[PDB]
Amino acid sequence: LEFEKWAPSLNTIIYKGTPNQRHSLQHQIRVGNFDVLLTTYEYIIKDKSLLSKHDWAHMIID
DNA sequence: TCAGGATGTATATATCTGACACGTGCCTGGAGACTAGGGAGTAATCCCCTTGGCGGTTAAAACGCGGGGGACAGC
Repeated sequence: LEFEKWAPSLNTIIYKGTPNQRHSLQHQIRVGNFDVLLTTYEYIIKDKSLLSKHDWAHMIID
């Protein structure tokens, strides 16, 4: 909500729900096509083979 | 389903023995007294592992449901 509210032009990526949704998503960002990735603890663990693979410029943990 | 009969089983009576109960003498194995020392009890610490619950996902359990193959009764 706050990402949208406070900023436009940010390709905000989120993880949630089913693996089907997460799969179609990973396709979208399989090349790093995003400005910011928002996710959670369970997905950075469960999808670490994808998320640790992708390099990071900056990480914020709330 | 019922009475007769043949067989078999059971039951009282001797009777007979050899296997069990009992007496006796011996002797060694168990009890008593005593000593040492080390194993076990007991206290104090500590810290690792167990337990109780929750969060979150997802494979698996549950459930219905049709239908064909085996269980089973008969002969």
